[PDB]
Amino acid sequence: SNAASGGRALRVLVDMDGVLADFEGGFLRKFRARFPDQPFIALEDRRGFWVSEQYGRLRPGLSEKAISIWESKNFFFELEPLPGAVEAVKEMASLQNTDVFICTSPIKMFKYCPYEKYAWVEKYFGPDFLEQIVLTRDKTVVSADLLIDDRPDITGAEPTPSWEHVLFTACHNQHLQLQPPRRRLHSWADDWKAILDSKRP
Amino acid sequence: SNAASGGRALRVLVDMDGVLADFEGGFLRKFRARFPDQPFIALEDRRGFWVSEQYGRLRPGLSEKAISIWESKNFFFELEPLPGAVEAVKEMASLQNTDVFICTSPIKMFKYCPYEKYAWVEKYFGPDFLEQIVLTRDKTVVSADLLIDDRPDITGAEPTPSWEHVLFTACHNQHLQLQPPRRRLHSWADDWKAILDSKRP
Ligand SMILES: Cc1cn([C@H]2C[C@H]3O[C@](c4ccc(I)cc4)(P(=O)(O)O)OC[C@H]3O2)c(=O)[nH]c1=O
Ligand SMILES: Cc1cn([C@H]2C[C@H]3O[C@](c4ccc(I)cc4)(P(=O)(O)O)OC[C@H]3O2)c(=O)[nH]c1=O
Ligand SMILES: [Mg+2]
Ligand SMILES: [Mg+2]
Repeated sequence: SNAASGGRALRVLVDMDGVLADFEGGFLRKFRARFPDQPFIALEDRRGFWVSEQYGRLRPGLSEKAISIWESKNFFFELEPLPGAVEAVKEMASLQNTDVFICTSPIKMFKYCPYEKYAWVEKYFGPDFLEQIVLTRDKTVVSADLLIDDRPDITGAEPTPSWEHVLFTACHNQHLQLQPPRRRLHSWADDWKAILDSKRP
Repeated sequence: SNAASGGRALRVLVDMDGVLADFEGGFLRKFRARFPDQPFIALEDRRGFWVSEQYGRLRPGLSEKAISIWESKNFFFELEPLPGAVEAVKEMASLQNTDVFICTSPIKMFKYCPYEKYAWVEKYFGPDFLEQIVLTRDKTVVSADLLIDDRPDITGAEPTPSWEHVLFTACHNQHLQLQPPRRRLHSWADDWKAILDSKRP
């Protein structure tokens, strides 16, 4: 909830794909369904952030097939929420002196993706939560105290972002050793409130 | 253009509606076309930021008719660029040590608007410029040196935004007296480079 007028609430940016919405599991399900005769990558075997790069190493042409999954209508809209994500963000947004924004990057093909990201937020958090969405390719220009995001290295135009990046565990980053003092949130079952409280005055 | 790796480019947020895209003129044209039997507000007579509030004072029910214009498919997409806007932003983006983002707020009804804002940017600035778009209801959480925006009072979750707000003149704000030392850009013919240079070290 917002701080009193003029006051300064803790500000938390919560990523969408891989944090709120199960991009990797959705991707694999639809890839298997659409391309049953191709090899796939089990979630346990995912390595590197970019799904299509691993698929391309698997077999010539599989990268383009992978891309066609997320370019398709209803791919973003039909992603399942991660366990605990909706409940946690609803709780988080209800906390005193706490402003939560959902901060997400749309893909390059923009016909469906931005629209469906709005629709997905509406479906799970309600119409009033649409006020909290920020779409950007560059999260470094968004100022906050915390950014909870599955992408290990987040860089952009601002060489010194204001947020602390808390790495949200995902199949593709779960084996990564991080530079101290970088922190992880394992899942939404993990103690996200402690992380927030550690940033409060 | 981006600063050298690690370096810090001047960062300019450029608003879309009323700065790049002629929302007010588009609105009036389509309102007149759709509702030829209703009274309208000449651009010279626009007062207050919110178009629908003035229309509602004009006649009971006109507010809802006004809203239906911008909720319609192709309203955002078919807006004409303001004179000089495309040329200026292209020049601006080519300047050394200068990062330009188009920062826009989508309307509440999200079926068309975000999509069409991406499409409009693609149409006028090209596909690579899509990397520069930030969609947000709250521009105070976007960090930059400058925000060129027609809306007179821009507030939100960050009580002390990092940008200087330069008011871009529009039919609805052209008579407003501003608090010193607040600055205006009259139009894209006006000397926007001087404004930028005044923020450079
Ligand atoms: C968010 C995300 C996206 N992707 C896919 C989606 C598509 O997203 C992108 C992408 C998405 C956002 C950014 I910033 C940069 C690149 P595309 O360039 O827009 O198509 O990168 C190539 C593709 O990789 C992934 O494989 N894993 C992810 O976690
Ligand atoms: C950008 C802009 C929007 N509007 C119209 C558009 C629609 O935009 C909104 C609007 C848009 C952005 C914000 I932040 C807050 C409100 P809507 O609540 O999304 O429908 O406000 C009511 C309407 O007013 C205007 O009348 N003038 C403007 O310059
Ligand atoms: Mg992510
Ligand atoms: Mg505007």
